[PDB]
Amino acid sequence: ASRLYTLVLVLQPQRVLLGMKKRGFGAGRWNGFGGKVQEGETIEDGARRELQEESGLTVDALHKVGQIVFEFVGEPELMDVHVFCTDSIQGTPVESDEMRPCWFQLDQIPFKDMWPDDSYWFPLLLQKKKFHGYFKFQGQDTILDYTLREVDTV
Ligand SMILES: COc1ccccc1[C@H]1CC(=O)NC2=C1C(=O)CCC2
Repeated sequence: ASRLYTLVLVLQPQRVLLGMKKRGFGAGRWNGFGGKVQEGETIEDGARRELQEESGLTVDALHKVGQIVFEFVGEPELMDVHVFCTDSIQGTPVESDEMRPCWFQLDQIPFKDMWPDDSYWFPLLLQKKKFHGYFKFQGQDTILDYTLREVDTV
C-alpha cells in the first residue's frame, strides 16, 4: 500500500535549487520541491504543480530521473516518490508559505541539513543516472535499511 509523491530537482550546470521547509513534517531541512500527488492529475502534473506552488517556477520539460520508496516504522502507507529533473526553468524562484528557495553550488550542497537519504541518492542524480531506491526510516533521522541501484527505465 503506497501513496504517490513527486520530488523535483532544478539542476543547472553549476548549481541546484533547494527549498528550506518552513513548517510541518521535515521542517528545517533543505529538499527538492514536491509533495502528494492528487486525484485528477498525472504524476508529472503533480510535480509541476508542486514546483510552482512552492517556488513560483514553471518548466518547459521535466525528466523522470528516479523512483524511491520510503517506509517509516509504524506508518501504514509507503511513500512512492517519483523524482524529476529539469535545467531550463521559467521565472525566478520566490518564497512560498512552505519553502524558502536558495541556489547551491554543486560542491556545497548542505547534506547535513538535508534528509539523510539524499546523501545516498543525490550523487546518482548529479551524474544524470537513473536510479531506484528504497529507504526504511525510524523517525526522521535513522535509516534502518536501504537499497539503491541504477536503472535503464525509471
Ligand atoms: C519536498 O520534500 C519531499 C517531497 C517528496 C518526497 C520526499 C520529500 C522530502 C520530505 C520527505 O517527506 N521525505 C524526505 C524528503 C527527501 O528529500 C527524500 C526523502 C526524505
